[PDB]
Amino acid sequence: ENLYFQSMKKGINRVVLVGTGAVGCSYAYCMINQAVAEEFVLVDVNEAKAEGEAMDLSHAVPFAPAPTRVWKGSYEDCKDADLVVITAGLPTRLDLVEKNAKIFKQIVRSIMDSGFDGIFLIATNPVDILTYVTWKESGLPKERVIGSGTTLDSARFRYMLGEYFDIGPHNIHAYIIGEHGDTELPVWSHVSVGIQKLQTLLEKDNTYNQEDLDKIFINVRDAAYHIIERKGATYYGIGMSLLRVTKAILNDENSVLTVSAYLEGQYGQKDVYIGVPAVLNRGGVREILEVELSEDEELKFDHSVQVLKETMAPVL
Amino acid sequence: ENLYFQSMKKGINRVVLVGTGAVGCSYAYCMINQAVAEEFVLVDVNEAKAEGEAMDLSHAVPFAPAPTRVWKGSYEDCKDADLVVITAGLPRLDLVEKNAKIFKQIVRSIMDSGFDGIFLIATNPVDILTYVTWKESGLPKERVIGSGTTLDSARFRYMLGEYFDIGPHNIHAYIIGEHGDTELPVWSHVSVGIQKLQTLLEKDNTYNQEDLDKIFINVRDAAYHIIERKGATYYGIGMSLLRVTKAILNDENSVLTVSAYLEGQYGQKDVYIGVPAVLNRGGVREILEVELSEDEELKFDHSVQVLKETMAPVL
Amino acid sequence: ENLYFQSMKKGINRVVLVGTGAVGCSYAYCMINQAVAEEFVLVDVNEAKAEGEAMDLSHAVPFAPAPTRVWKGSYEDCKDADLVVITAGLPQTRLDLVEKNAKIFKQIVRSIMDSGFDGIFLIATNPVDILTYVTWKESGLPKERVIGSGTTLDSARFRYMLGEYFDIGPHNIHAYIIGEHGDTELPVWSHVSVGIQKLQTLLEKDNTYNQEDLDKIFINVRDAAYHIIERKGATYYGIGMSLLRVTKAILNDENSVLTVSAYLEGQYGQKDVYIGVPAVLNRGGVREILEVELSEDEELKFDHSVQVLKETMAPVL
Amino acid sequence: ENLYFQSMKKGINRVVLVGTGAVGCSYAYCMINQAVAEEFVLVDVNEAKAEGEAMDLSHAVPFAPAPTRVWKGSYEDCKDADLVVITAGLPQKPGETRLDLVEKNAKIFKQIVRSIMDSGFDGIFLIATNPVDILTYVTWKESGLPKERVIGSGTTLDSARFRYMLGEYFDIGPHNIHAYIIGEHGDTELPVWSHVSVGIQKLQTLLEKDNTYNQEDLDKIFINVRDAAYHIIERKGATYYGIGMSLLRVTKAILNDENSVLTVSAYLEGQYGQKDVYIGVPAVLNRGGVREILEVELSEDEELKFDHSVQVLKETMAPVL
Ligand SMILES: [Ca+2]
Ligand SMILES: [Ca+2]
Ligand SMILES: [Ca+2]
Ligand SMILES: [Ca+2]
Ligand SMILES: [Ca+2]
Ligand SMILES: [Ca+2]
Repeated sequence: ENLYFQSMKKGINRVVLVGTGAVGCSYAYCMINQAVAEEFVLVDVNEAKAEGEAMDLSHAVPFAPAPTRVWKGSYEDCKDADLVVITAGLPTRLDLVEKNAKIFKQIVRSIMDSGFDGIFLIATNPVDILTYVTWKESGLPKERVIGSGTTLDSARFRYMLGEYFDIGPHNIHAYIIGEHGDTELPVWSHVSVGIQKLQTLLEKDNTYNQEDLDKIFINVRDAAYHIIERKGATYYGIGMSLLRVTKAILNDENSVLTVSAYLEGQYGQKDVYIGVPAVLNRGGVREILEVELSEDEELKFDHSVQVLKETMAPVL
Repeated sequence: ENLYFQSMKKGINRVVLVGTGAVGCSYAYCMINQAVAEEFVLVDVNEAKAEGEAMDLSHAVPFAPAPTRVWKGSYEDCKDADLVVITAGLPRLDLVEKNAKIFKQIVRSIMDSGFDGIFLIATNPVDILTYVTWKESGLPKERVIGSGTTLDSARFRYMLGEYFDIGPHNIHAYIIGEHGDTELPVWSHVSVGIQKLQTLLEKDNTYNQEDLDKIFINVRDAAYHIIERKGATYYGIGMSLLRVTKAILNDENSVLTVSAYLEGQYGQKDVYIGVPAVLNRGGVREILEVELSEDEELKFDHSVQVLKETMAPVL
Repeated sequence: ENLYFQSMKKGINRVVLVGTGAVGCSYAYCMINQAVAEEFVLVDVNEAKAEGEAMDLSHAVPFAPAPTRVWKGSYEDCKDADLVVITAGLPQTRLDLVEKNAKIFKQIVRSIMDSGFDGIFLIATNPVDILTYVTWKESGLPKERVIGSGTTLDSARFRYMLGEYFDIGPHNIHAYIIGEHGDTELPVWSHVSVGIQKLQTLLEKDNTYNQEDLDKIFINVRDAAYHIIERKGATYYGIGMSLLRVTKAILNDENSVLTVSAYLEGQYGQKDVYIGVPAVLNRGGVREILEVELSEDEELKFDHSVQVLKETMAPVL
Repeated sequence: ENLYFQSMKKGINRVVLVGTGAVGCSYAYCMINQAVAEEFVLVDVNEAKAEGEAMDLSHAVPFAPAPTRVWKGSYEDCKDADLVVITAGLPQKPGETRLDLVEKNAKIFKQIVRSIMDSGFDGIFLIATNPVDILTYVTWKESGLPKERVIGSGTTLDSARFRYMLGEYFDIGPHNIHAYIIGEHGDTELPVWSHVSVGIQKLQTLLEKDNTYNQEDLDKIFINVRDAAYHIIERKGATYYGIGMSLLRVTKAILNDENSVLTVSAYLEGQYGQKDVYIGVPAVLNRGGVREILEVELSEDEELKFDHSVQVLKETMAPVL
């Protein structure tokens, strides 16, 4: 009775969001449309902002498929949280990192000091390093701190290829790996067009070419640029990527997503959170999927890894 | 072969959006999250704003439940459109006169595209502009629809649900009249699940009309409280528009407080105003009339008269 | 390590179905179509039948929109279960029906309780209200955490048939059947709404509706199973969706309103029996019963429903 | 007025299911849970059954997340139908030859199809009845319709089972296993081992980089797909839940214009070096039915077995045309 209330509270899915701007709120609105989590709690530096955001999302619930309980809370709300999503943060690359780090050192401490023992999903930029921070601050197993990594980049890549191959993006199997940013790399060697092998379609002669494909990846790399170019900021893209990861985690999917994950030998690399294809479930990152990269992608991946470690080097 | 392509194109659902701000884009993201329509086309005065918005939205598609084809287009894309949603305009009587003029360019162009689907108008002052849209289009009145008081009903349901500790999906509650300060709650027809509100307010329960009075004021003035805090409102209506669109596209025969044209119901006529109405693939099937309490009947009649006075110098 | 792996198993939803016939496997199918549980365990005396259903049902999973893990298991798997749904039972005097299944049910519940189960029971086996009471006694569990499907489907049939009559979709018909699930149950005519509109005002204002039609509507709801079973050998699609819907109210902590078998504590002037009534369901089970003021005709009939129920249950307890 | 009302009837999706047994009604049940069509019509020779299945399925509608209009109807109702799903058929009674199985259902199909075309139907046929590839060909002949708009369920369920069992084996959710069964639905069908992915990973590379995994287990996994129906069938009588979801998924690709990839029975025109038969192959489906066949470079072992599959299919079809 005393126990059953406490168990009911724990048996449902609570997501706490920390950082309630457009990326935070785009993701929340995704959660409400799809009714993923029973409780969804908003925490911001700006009280009013988070209060107003929770009001506006709350009014969407009665026209949704099913209820979510959406409210403005605080670090306190994280105790029985299954998942903590952090977009929160502030704007040389080192100044960005070293600032976000101390900011993240406070955020994480308070969440740990709440009795939180769930999963972290880190969406703040630079995502790969801040996931590493969150891990190195939380004291949690490395499989339990996750970054959005190159998921959105992979989605952008699938959309674009689907267009180029005139096929639904849901049937395009395509991945980008490495650090999220200008050093990420398309895994051409493992692109599938439905059942079809990219390299075979390239073999055949038949209007496809690596030149059209290179253009596609640059269009991925610089997507944010174009949107920023054209509406001021970007959020709809990541909102849905953060949702897909959350489903993977909360609904224990064993699904493959290119999250920020900690390498322990795979791809010949280690000691980094980096974008790689990984199986996700209720426990977090179950395993990183290794593939034989082409010698070219190998140089590209290894280069991404070493630049990342160089970015961390003076900050940690 | 020639025909089958043409008919396949027609067999699916195309939604054109005209007006691509937060309100428009929140609705678009709801359609994408929920994969309602196969084609969703964005048009705005800003080529680049519509282009960026379709880019950002399109990259959500590969992680959505099912595909939608999302692109930036033009009034041209309105020809095979099943539903045109309009949130557009430019920022009581002053605003009304220009919004109306601009709506005459918008509507004509869409008509001149060969469009013969349904209109959903979401631009404030919603009730007047739905009337405008109708008067310009030449379409039957049941095929031009406004968002009306759907969002105020949902807010009302959300708050009552809190008050009664019950999911809002089980609160049956409506606000009718003109969307704005003149709207009114239909207390006489509020159900708390199975429970008649009045029978709860007669019992020995901890409820009282004064708590409820404060709830409607909190409903009426909700968007003030939200703007005050985050700078605007768009999530609320985004889903309200989603709801109307499903009712229409999926032929639901479902009841929603849209803006519909009165031809006698509630003792009133010759306005589009918020009322409970059955929607389906054909638009507004019928307005549902209820015996309002004497006070509810007095407030509805007032809302109507104010509306007509607002429209008088414009029409 | 182990402590995270065990918390993982708690941090997902698991349903275990006892009885894998027509009814439970239909429920299973909705549960797979709708991706409601991460885990779905089929239990049955006919151990081969459970293996085959789990095989056949699992095969639908890759083409479902989201995955569920589905396997034939045992009562042991109830340890971390959030909900047990029981459908096992012996077909149709009423008194013999009751003894045969109370015996069965007592063994079922005891076995479940042994594994360490500390979740919610949902009962569907006819006689539903009686068997819900039986389960409550044997489990020792709080009354709230023990629920029957009650008249939820009668209620659904009622809304559908009313939907047809008034020409609006059934999701907008607000209407309830209450009482002992069977031929003593009743429609609460006094609290039927057609969208925003009240049934009583509709019958009285300027139009052509008559209670005569409406009374027939209830008889079709009451005889529906009979009407179905004569045409196609049993009724099961409707009941599956009923169970889907009760299951979602509990696991998704909805606080929604369903006419499930719920434990009376003086609501409607009656007490100390399980019977179909409007209840509010959440993750804790039944959060509260919703009492309404029944017309004197409805109160007479609910009274009768409760007295027959008590008289049916008494000689066997 | 009635030109809007008539256009409304076109602006919604209507499916008419022919045959209301275990298979068709499981499909119906999926269709109701997922709110995929506005209208759903049950048709059956045994008019009693269709009436009660319609009643039963209808009663689930109010508790579905969204509504569907469900009724027992007739061929006449195919006029504005978008899709006719045909599940009517006759069992292969043990002791009888396939040629009698094929023959019973060729004649029945011919008249069914003729009856349908009569009412004015101008939509797409989805066929599930055994023999699926052969009966899809029968429907194409009789309807006179374009090859694209006449589709069988093919190996789609086999592909689903393959993914499921491969999922269990690699410990990844099936939705992330990209794997395909092709050929004639039955005991000549084959897995395209050359084109199996486990998430990102290529099955060949997975085997080649150090491991326990051996093709030996995988070969066992494929045998269990081919055999699964009989494996399910003894433990519970008939198999239907899987095929119901398969029909749901193909319906969704067609009515929702997905351009998604599904191993349906599709009319070969030189792909895989074979032609002029309906057979299970990876195809792109949208609102126009089959948009195209996706040809892959099969292994030599795969190319041999697909040759055998088509050769046996062509030979079984012959004496009954
Ligand atoms: Ca939890
Ligand atoms: Ca869930
Ligand atoms: Ca259309
Ligand atoms: Ca659990
Ligand atoms: Ca149609
Ligand atoms: Ca649809």
